[PDB]
Amino acid sequence: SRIPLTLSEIEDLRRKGFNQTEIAELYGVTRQAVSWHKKTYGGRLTTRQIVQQNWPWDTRKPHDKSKAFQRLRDHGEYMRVGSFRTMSEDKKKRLLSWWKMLRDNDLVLEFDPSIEPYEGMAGGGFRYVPRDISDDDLLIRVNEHTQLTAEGELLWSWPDDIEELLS
DNA sequence: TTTCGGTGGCTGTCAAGCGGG
DNA sequence: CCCGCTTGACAGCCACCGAAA
Repeated sequence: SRIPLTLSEIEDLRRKGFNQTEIAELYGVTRQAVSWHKKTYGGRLTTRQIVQQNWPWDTRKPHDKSKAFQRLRDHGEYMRVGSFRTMSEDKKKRLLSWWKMLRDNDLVLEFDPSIEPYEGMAGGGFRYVPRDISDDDLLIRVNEHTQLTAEGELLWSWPDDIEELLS
């Protein structure tokens, strides 16, 4: 009825732009079966996954619903890719607006898992505070709940040419 | 009009367990 | 054993909808 599902075949179909769920449907297995093969035999990681390896917090649901979480993810993606070529127009507009707001009001983002959601932060967990010098070029506040790796310092700082993109 | 938060469904990963060599 | 799967639970991702400039 077919050829047993190997990592190479899934990777080939991914290169062709198919995702793991569609591949699972193609081979009559669960997406988890497709994921296991990728996880077990070292399948390439997308930019988002790479950014995830260097994510600064132990977040849960429903933190993923806050706009700060989504915008910071988009920012990490931009710094990793280095241009907007892999982002939709919406991600670009929203990210630039977020940067402009963040820069002009001199704030950095802080995370504390005990803060409960409130109006304008539907996922809870995040809050904006004014930058002090220890923050340098970072868009984030380092606190007891932030684990920042060597790779992370590059991801969570402003781009060097940030002034040119805004006007 | 365009902008921005909130929301939902879909996507993907991990841990533990099962069955066929 | 191990290898390939599935079940269940949780975290993250991205465009659409509507109300507020």
